[PDB]
Amino acid sequence: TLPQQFIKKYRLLLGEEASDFFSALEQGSVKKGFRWNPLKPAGLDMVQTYHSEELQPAPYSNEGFLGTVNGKSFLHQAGYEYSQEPSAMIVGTAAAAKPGEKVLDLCAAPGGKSTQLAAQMKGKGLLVTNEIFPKRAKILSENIERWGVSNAIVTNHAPAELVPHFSGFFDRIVVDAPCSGEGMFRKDPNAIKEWTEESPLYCQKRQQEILSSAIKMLKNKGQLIYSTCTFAPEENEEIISWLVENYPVTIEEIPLTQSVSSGRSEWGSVAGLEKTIRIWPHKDQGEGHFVAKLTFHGQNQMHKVQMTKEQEKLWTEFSNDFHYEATGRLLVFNDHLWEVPELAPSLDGLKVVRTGLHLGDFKKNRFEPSYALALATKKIENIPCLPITQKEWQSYTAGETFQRDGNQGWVLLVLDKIPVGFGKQVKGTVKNFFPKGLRF
Repeated sequence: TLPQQFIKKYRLLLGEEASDFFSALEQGSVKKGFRWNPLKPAGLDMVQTYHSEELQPAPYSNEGFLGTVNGKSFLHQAGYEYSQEPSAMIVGTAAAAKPGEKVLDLCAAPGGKSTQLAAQMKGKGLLVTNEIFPKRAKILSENIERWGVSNAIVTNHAPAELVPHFSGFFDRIVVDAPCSGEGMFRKDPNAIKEWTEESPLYCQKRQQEILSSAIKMLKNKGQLIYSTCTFAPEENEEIISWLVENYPVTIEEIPLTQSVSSGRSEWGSVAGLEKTIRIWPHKDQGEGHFVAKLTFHGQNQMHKVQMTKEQEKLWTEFSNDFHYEATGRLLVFNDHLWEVPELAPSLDGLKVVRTGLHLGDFKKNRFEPSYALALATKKIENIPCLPITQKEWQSYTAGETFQRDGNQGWVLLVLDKIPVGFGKQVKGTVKNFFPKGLRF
């Protein structure tokens, strides 16, 4: 059930190719995928074992598989899998963030791309992940934590609000722009309902506004990755032309093994458009995406909290017998202990949902380690562990205590090789610290 105006537009744009395109749109299958997590202990091995050693690789990411995720099992709970549609993975792959970079994901929910960036960065550098909707930012924040990311600041702002804080700051910025959503037709039937003939141009103007803020946050020779889940020239090639015409930016190659369709020079007004990437449902794998990588050559304008004495004592105790040592700065807000990357600027004046690695909470004469810390553990040989069975995993995620002889205190619960959270072994029974908001 395509919109008549859409059918006419793309009949003219595509010519005879249009038939295969509509036929893909109306009869084809929505592609499903997920990624394993190189940040995790034995990430891939654990997926091969408890998901499948048969599953087929996804076309557009080194860590992608075709298939669906059991949202209620342990590989998902512990962040060993992130479900993401196959063509969407192209964006994070194009971005190729590097360990140690300052990286911005400007329109970030649900967290598909931030999560591939973080995998790329291997806990080095600084990932700021911004979402404009407070509700979605919460979701984004919870996925970052699940995924075990320790170097992220999760932000809740409109692009422009960030500029004063991050002018000329980033090595790399990913803008997965709100767009007309013609690549979401198969997947979300509401997307068809909401589409009008004026959507592409309406979205084009918003894209320009978002990007005019983004470009200010780029370092000299910083890279901008722009993407969209729509087919419209108005939001793709015309946006890239506009960028090239109004800014000192160069269109760059996006190396890939998987062959793909390309941007069309006749849909833009500048050279190099063929270096941009198109994913067509009738032609390539996945739902539909546009991606472009550019280099910026300008030079942008660049213009309590300490732990209590007792909190110092408390944390040092824990960090000692648990054998974890902090790398970033230790700050407290609301008795929440955070470890913040050194790269973070001052966050005063920012709406920050997540400030680096949440280490734990201070309470009545005590420090309690966090779910986040459990799920960011990489080195299991080094800390007190209590191996559990899947049945015990069931009880644990239900919020129930289980029994284990001993009195070892704070322990990382580990399923095979998967850290699933903290328990506290007190007199033969493991007490439950699976976050209440997550129990089944």
